[PDB]
This record gives sequence, structure tokens and C-alpha cells, in this order.
Amino acid sequence: RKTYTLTDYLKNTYRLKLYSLRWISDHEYLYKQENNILVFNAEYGNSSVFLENSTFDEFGHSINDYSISPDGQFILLEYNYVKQWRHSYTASYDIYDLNKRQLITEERIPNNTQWVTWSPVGHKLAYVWNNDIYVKIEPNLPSYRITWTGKEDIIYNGITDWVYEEEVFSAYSALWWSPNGTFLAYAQFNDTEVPLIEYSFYSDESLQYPKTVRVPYPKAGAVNPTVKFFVVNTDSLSSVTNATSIQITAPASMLIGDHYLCDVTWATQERISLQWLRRIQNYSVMDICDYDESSGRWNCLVARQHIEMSTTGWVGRFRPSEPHFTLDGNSFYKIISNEEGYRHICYFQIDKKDCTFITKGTWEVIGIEALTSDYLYYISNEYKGMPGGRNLYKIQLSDYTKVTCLSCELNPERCQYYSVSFSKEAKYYQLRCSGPGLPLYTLHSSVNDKGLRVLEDNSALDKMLQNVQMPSKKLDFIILNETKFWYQMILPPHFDKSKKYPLLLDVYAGPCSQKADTVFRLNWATYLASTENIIVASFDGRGSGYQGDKIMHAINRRLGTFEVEDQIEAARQFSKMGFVDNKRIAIWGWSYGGYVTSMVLGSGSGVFKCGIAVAPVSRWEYYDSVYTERYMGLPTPEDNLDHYRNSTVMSRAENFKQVEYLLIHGTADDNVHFQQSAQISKALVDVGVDFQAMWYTDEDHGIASSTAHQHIYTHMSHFIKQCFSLP
Amino acid sequence: SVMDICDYDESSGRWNCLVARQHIEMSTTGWVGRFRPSEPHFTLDGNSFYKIISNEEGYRHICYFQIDKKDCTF
Ligand SMILES: *[C@@H]1O[C@H](CO)[C@@H](O[C@@H]2O[C@H](CO)[C@@H](O)[C@H](O)[C@H]2NC(C)=O)[C@H](O)[C@H]1NC(C)=O
Ligand SMILES: Cc1ccc(-c2c(CN)c(CC(C)C)nc(C)c2C(=O)O)cc1
Ligand SMILES: *[C@@H]1O[C@H](CO)[C@@H](O)[C@H](O)[C@H]1NC(C)=O
Ligand SMILES: *[C@@H]1O[C@H](CO)[C@@H](O)[C@H](O)[C@H]1NC(C)=O
Repeated sequence: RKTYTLTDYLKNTYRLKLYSLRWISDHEYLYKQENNILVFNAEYGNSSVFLENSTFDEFGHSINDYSISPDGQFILLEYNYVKQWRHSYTASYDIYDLNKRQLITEERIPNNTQWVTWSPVGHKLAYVWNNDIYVKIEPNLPSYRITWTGKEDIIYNGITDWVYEEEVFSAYSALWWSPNGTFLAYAQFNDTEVPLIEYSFYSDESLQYPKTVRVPYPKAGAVNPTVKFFVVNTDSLSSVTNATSIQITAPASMLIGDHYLCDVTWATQERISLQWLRRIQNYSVMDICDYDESSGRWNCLVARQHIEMSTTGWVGRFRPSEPHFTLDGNSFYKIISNEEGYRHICYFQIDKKDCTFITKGTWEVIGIEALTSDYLYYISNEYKGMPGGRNLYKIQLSDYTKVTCLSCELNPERCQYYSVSFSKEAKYYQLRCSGPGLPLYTLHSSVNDKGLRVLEDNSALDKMLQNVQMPSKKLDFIILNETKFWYQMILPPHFDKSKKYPLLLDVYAGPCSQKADTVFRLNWATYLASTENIIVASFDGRGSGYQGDKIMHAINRRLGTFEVEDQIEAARQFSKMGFVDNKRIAIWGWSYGGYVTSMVLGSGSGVFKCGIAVAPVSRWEYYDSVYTERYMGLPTPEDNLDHYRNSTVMSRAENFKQVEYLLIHGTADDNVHFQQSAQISKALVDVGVDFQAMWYTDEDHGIASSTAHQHIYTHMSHFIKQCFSLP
Repeated sequence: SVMDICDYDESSGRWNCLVARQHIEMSTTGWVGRFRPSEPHFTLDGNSFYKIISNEEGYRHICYFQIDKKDCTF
């Protein structure tokens, strides 16, 4: 008799269980059962105790996170967490002798520390504090300071600046240990001439004057951060004579000006691989560098260089692909765009440049997951030719024709979207199944591909969802101009197609995106279908990923065109299916999806009655260089300025007189600046179109505060119900 | 005085003087060169060159430069 309500979504009434584990070796792992930490085994099957909350109760502070040294002699405790950007944050840390569970009382790690990490083996500690790198050889000994040039908002040693964090590395750290822990590679960033985005921060009502936050942030075209790459030998670290870091420079063809470090990957104890991307992101280079023992130097040979370029677009999905190296270091595999657009695994000889593809066909490999001397494990969307499915494939390195799907046939109906987590030498592996059924977590022996045991099956959640009228999920395709274009639909319970349902188009449509897949979700859409009897739909048009460069590069230098068109055509196609109410079709999206929603509302197509845009881009000149330029080029008279000017939502203001528009934006959005939306509202004011608006004081791009998250979704519900005349 | 050595970039069409290949000439007793710095004579493969410069005795002599090293040899 009951439905999945807005409160159910906001108060998490029906929770998805996870089996988040972390491998400590090749035989055992950890799990948070209760909130006491337990060790687990797969070998003989048994699983004993290891830690608890009352090991660190009289501690005082609540632990945000922990981390075991590879050797298992030490545990690092993370508390005083203060979030910064999407990945960056600051924190305070304590180390215990995990053997004795007593805190290392002296030579403690400093407060406000910006990143910390163990070496891959032993118990070496590397942390960054005040933008400088430090090393602690034994947790109780004094640190050795590596760099002395760290300066706030200017020089970043071992950590990323704003744009390398969001766009290049998707991480705060710019530190990379060598496999045995002798060398610490790191990057240094210089934002000296990079302009600041400035915005107000209001804080608690106690703050009498608002604070102005100033972040180095290169918008399209602006001066970018420069970069340097170093390696230092963490064994011969003296105490009387400052550490000397050896610099590895970028190849010549990069230094001609404006480039990025986009990959760092070790090969052996004495071999590291770097990838550089020109600022025009259609040309990338990989340099392989050997440590010269009778020198203390790093040499990168010109012959060893390989080149990834693209004549039809940029290189990569969002970046050049990472290389996985065979144990000797003389060979590596990396996913690249194959001869005819599809992304597949190529086999590389270190010395010569002619690689050779080990997979082919009209599907893409998503990621290379594991490497042994025997086989190679990877994930892809081949099974049943479904771009939005994921399965685990194993390929025989001696015979490339002999491939095996390890996850495909396991639970066909329930499970079409897998991810995997291997043990430290790949003798065991966990399978995450994220849908279409209820997520299922299962442990396997890779030695004989036999399934060991069910870790978590969500039978608790399964139990209560029978008391609830839940929405169904349709995944299918439509043929446009002789091409397969995929869509998904969240359909009300008891869906009957002799009725005319109101339809909300849920859009992102960004370059290389996918909103049509086999993943089970419980979200705002679940509530709209379940309670409000609304169909929620998404569609992957030209520009979306995982279906070949043809489709993805289709909007190169041409944001705001074919991905905007195709969303409109998606609606038409859905209405043409005969179970949609033509007078009640809405469109909504967040971030890039905000931009597209707005362009669609500005397009005058007359299909959409109303729409919601949340933190949208309004014109591409306002957004950060790394992301924007990759798709647009430079906004200069001799490159792509014309299109920059042709693709703003401001220019389309007049057309919003045909729709109901809700524009929402957080005032502390470091990513997509309130500016972008301020320019939208001003344009609409200046042509005289009424619209709803909502700012969120001090919320960033996530609008992720508990109370704000609740507030916005409640607000958007009201808007859609009312637009749809729902009672 | 600073000598730059600049290569042509095929793929862009622009020229690149690598800071690594720059060579500095200077004097702490007078001006540089006889009436100006000396002209370089490159080997056929242009990876090395010869040049008249003042040696540690004040005498001008033919120094042999590689394109990637700071120090030549006389
Ligand atoms: C970061 O880059 C800036 C240039 O953008 C460097 O600043 C220059 O440094 C030199 C040498 O000290 C000065 O003579 C120049 O006047 C500086 N120019 C500017 C614009 O500030 C700075 O040295 C770099 N820092 C590091 C550690 O790489
Ligand atoms: C205008 C705009 C704003 C943000 C993004 C975005 C990006 C890129 N900054 C990335 C980094 C990529 C590596 C996925 N992640 C996410 C989740 C988002 C997003 O919030 O959608 C893309 C466009
Ligand atoms: C961190 O800061 C607090 C408060 O000022 C102080 O009492 C504590 O000793 C500091 N801890 C470290 C690791 O220096
Ligand atoms: C190391 O170099 C720094 C900065 O260049 C200097 O201030 C300091 O004297 C040196 N440190 C030690 C411990 O010798």
C-alpha cells in the first residue's frame, strides 16, 4: 500500500549495504563489522579479531580514518578532518605501535597536515605540511624536510593546486613512492601568475564582516600553473645536509610551452614513467626514465618515447591512459583508441614504437584491473553489446584468442555491472555488483575461478522493499540516423502504457558521460516514480562515452551543440512512444547537466514546459582552463572564440519566455562560480522573463550540507509537482 | 652574452630554444669577444660546435662544445 517517499530518500530509510574491504596482504583483509575492526581470511576460511573502538576510546577524538603500515607494525590515525575541495582536505594524525597499541608520544606529526602516506613496503611516512614535503623514516624519529619553497596559494610541493586536483589527478597528493620505498617521486606546482577567483563567504551569523575567499583558478584562456617533477632518494637522507632532489624535465616537444603532467607510474625500483599533455590536449608524450646508479641521476631516452595523439579530438577519456608494467619493466599495457575509434588494450615493447592490440571490436575496455605473469584481468562493456554494463574479463597472455568472462554468467538477471578488488598478488578477488539487481558482494579464488562465499547480499534491504511500491527500470536503445543511442527510464509501479505519464528528463550529457546503465540506485528519481508517478528518463547522445570515439568526439570544439540537440530529440522519441503526456515534460540537471538543461530551455523547441538548472555553466570562458580547453580550444580570434560566443546561455535569454525556469546555485561554489548563474539571471532580467531562483549561502558545487541537501530536493519537488499540477 | 640554440617543431611550426642548451659567455676583466662574441662553427649533424673564446690564461683559443654540456674543452 505504500511508496518510496521524499523523506525515505532524504532520511535514508532504505540503506544499501556495502562490503568495503581493504587488503593488507595477498591472503587477508579488513572489515568494519559492528564498528570494531576485524581481520578476515580466504585461505582456510577463518576470520579472527584485530581492533575495536575501545582500543582508541580514551583517545578522546573520534577517528575519521585509519591506515596500517604495509608491514603491520604501525597504524596512522586521522582526525580533525576539515574538507577543502573535492579531494583535498586537512587533518591531524597520530601513530600507534600497532603491536602494543600505545601512541608514539614524541616527534608527532603536525596539525593542519595536507597529505600523508606510507611507503609501499616497510613503515616509511611521507607527509605534506605548509605546502612542503617531509619524510619520517621511523615514526618516533624526527622528520627530514625535503622542500623549503612551499608558499600558500603559490607553490605546492607534493600536493596539487585547484585545477590539478579537480581535473588532472582527481587527488590532492602529488607524491609517488617507488615499489620498494627507496625513491619518493613528486610534483611541484607554481600558481604565481594565475588569477584568483574571489567570492564572499558569510560564515556563522557571528561574523560581522563577510570573508572574501581568494583561489588561484585559471578560467578558459588565462595563465596556467607551471609544473616541475622531481625524485629524491629516501635512504641516503642525511641529518646535517639538506636533501637534494633530482629533476626530471619534460621532453622538448612539451617545453615549447604550456603543458601538463597527467600521469606518473613506477615500473621498477629504478624505472618511472611520466606522461605530458600539451595545453592543446590532442598531443601527449610518455617518457620512460631510468635511475643511473653511478650518477644519482635519472635518464629518459628519446627512443623510449611513445606518442599518443588524436586527429579527431582530445587524447583519453579525460586524460591519457595509465600504463601497467610487466615485472621486468621492459613491457607495458595501456588502453588507447584503436584504429577505428574504439578503446582497447595495446601491448608495448619499451624500446620500439609499434604497439599491437590484444582486443578489438565494437565495444570498449573500461580499465585494466590486474596483471600477473600468467594472465591479464580487465573490465569492459562487451557482454550483450551493452555500453552501460560492466563485466570482468581475463585474457591469456600466451594466447590472446583465449579470453574468459569471469563475471558475465554468474548472476545474469541480477548482475550486469561489476567492479573488482584484487589481493596484493591477485590470488583472490572481490566482485562488486552494483545492479541492475540489489548490489551483491562475493569473494573468489582466481587460481581456479571458483566462487568462495557471499560477503553481503543485501537481503535485509530486499526484505523491506517488498512492503514498498518500488519503481521499475527500463534500459534500451533507439536508432537515430542508423546509430544506436541508449536510454534509461525509471517507471512508476504498476506502469500501464495506455496512460499518459508526465516525464522528467534527467540530464548530464557531458563529454564522455553515461546516464544510461545497469546500476541500481535509490535517489530523487526513485521517489518521483514511486510516489508522484513521474517517469524519469536519461539519454546518452552524441558526446557520451564508452561507445567509440565517433560518438564521443562528435562534439569536439562544439560544446552546446549536438548534446543539446540530442536531449530534445530524446524527448520527442519518448513522446512518440505514446505513454508520455506531451503537455507535461520537464528537464533538469546539475553542473554540466545544468548547462545543458538551460540551453535546452533556451532552444525554443517548445517540447519542455519547465526545467531546473543547478550550478550550471553559463558560458565556457568562465570555467577552468584544463577541462574547458580540452573540448573547446582557446577562446581567441585565431582558435575557437566564435563558438565560445555562440554557445552561451545568456544569448538565448529571449526564449525562456516560453518556459518555467528554476535556477539554483551555491554562493561558495569554488568549481562552477556563482558568477555563471549571476550572469544567467541578469540576462533574463534584461530581456524581461520571469523565473524562479534560489541561492544557497556558503554551499559549494555539491550543495552537500545535510540541511541544504534536504532543502534543495524539497524545493525542486515543489517546483516539479506544481509544474505538473500534482496534488 | 647568451647563446640560444633553437630547433624547429615539425608538428606546431614554431621554434624552441631549450633553456638546457643555452650557453653563457662572460668576462670579469672586460667586454666579451674581440669586438663582439665569436661565431660558432657547427658539425654536420649540428650536435656540437667549435668557438674561439678566452681561456683561463686570457688567451683566445678554439673551444669544443657539445650542445648539452656547460663546459667545453680547448
Ligand atoms: C614560480 O614562477 C614565477 C614566475 O611565474 C617565478 O618568479 C620569478 O622568479 C625570478 C627568480 O627569483 C624573479 O627574478 C622574477 O622576477 C620572478 N617573476 C615573477 C613574475 O614573480 C618564481 O621564481 C617561481 N617559483 C618557483 C619555486 O618555481
Ligand atoms: C561544468 C562542470 C563541472 C564539474 C564537472 C565534473 C568534473 C570535471 N571538472 C569531474 C572530474 C572528471 C575527471 C570526471 N567530476 C565531476 C563529478 C564533475 C561534475 O560535478 O559533474 C564537469 C563539468
Ligand atoms: C594540535 O593543536 C592542539 C591545539 O592548539 C594542541 O593542543 C596539540 O598538541 C597539537 N598537536 C600536535 C600534533 O602538534
Ligand atoms: C636547507 O636549506 C634551507 C633553504 O634553502 C635553509 O634555510 C637551511 O639553512 C638549510 N637547512 C639545514 C638544516 O641545513
